[PDB]
Amino acid sequence: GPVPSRARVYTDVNTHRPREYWDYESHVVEWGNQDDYQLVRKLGRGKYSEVFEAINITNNEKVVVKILKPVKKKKIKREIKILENLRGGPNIITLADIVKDPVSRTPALVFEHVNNTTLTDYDIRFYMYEILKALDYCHSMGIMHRDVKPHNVMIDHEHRKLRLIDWGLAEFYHPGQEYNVRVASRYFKGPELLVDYQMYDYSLDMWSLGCMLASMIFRKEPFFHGHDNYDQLVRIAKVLGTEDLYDYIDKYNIELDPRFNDILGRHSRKRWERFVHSENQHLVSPEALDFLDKLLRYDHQSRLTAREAMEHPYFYTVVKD
Ligand SMILES: O=S(=O)(NCCCCNCc1ccc(-c2ccccc2)c(Cl)c1)c1cccc2cnccc12
Repeated sequence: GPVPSRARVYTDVNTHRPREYWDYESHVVEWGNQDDYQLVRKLGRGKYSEVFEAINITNNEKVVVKILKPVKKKKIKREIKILENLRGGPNIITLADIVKDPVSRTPALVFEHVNNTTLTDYDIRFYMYEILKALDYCHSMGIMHRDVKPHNVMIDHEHRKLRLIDWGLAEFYHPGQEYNVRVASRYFKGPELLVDYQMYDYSLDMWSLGCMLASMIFRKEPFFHGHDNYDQLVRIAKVLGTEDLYDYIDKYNIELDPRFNDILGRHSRKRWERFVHSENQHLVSPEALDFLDKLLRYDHQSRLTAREAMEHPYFYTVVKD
């Protein structure tokens, strides 16, 4: 069957931690009282959560309350544990409290308040660097986000702040573990997910990040538009080319679902110049394209790490200032 894989970095960080750190099923959640919060207004609905601005009436602080839709208790424990483990890290959303409604018994996460919110080449580089700080941090702490995408990035330009949010899909990396491929939004799914390669790692997040970068510098949202998980990889293959795809499939001895043999065909690797146009050219640089090229690889092992990405020339100006 498939050839195994291990993270190039942060491989064993969880093995070296106490079990309690990663064994979130055993975490006991103490719920506070929702009636210490009064909801003010709805901020937006998500797949498994609806978010409100609220007030803590004990001390009149503005906070954000994320009411969880029905999801298995294991997954609520997982998100809480991850948020607690990451709390205080660079650009990580800060979990303030965990509450349950006294009637409905529906659980809610309470966060620190941030505003949600014409982008300059510099701005994109800056905010991408800020995302990379959060990803390097969470990866270094043994956690994959698994859902990096614009909806999960809060940006307050006034204060030039960035928070990575919605850790509901995040999971701990353990070398050798086979994960669920049925995660992430379609447009941001890595090739590993699409070919059903389960022994994936932090590198998934780097693909998703590359997808984001492509969408912004090229003004094409989504960049890889798909009509079905199958067609999603077809769209990727039409850009990255089929030679490298089949090389990856061979290397890991991956078996490609029937619904893929007569749909991928044969495609050249397309040069990034083909996406550049007069109304995005101000966002596109040799540096940007070199960086993007080094994120968007089929082979998860060959993608830049977060820390490597931060050292790329695209970010030299940001690092300076
Ligand atoms: O409504 S909400 O549920 N979510 C909405 C957030 C929308 C963020 N997307 C905008 C965005 C961010 C970054 C980029 C970017 C920048 C530079 C380079 C590349 C991409 C762009 Cl172009 C766009 C929510 C709201 C408030 C607090 C919450 C607190 N906790 C949970 C949810 C929360």
